[PDB]
Parts: sequence; structure tokens; C-alpha cells
Amino acid sequence: PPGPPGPPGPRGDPGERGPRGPPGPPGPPG
Amino acid sequence: PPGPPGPPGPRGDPGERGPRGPPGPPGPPG
Amino acid sequence: PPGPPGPPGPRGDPGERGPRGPPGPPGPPG
Repeated sequence: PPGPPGPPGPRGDPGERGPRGPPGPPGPPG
Repeated sequence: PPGPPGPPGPRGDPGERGPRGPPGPPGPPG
Repeated sequence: PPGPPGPPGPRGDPGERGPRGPPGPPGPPG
């Protein structure tokens, strides 16, 4: 009969680094 | 006859977290 | 008779982009 299935394929390519975060809040009130 | 291909590999790893955002603006006068 | 094993499966799907970076620090004091 047909042979067993092959092994799982290799892991996909890793993703790019995440985007830079937003600016912080305004500083403390004077 | 030869067996079929295996299943797809695992999904790629996510990218690492993005870098910290810029400083916020100066605080208001008070 | 039993067939030879199949070939490796397809390469996995690409990894996602990493998460958004953290916010920046607070600005200077007012």
C-alpha cells in the first residue's frame, strides 16, 4: 500500500521585530 | 508506492517586542 | 508491500511581527 506520510515540515520563518512604542505621557505638572 | 508529504511545519516564531518609545513632552507649567 | 515513507511536509507559515514596544518614559517635569 502507499507508504506512511513523511515527517512534519520545518518551522516557518520567524517574524520581524515589533514596532517602536508610542511616546510617554507628559511629565509631572510644575 | 512512496507515501504522501507530511503535514506543514509549525508556524514561525513571532518577532521580539519593539523598542521603547520616545520620552513624553514636558509637563505643564503649574 | 508497505511503501517507503513520504517526504517532509511544507515549511510552516511565516511568524507574525513582534508586539508593539512599550511607551516611552514621562517627559521632564513642568
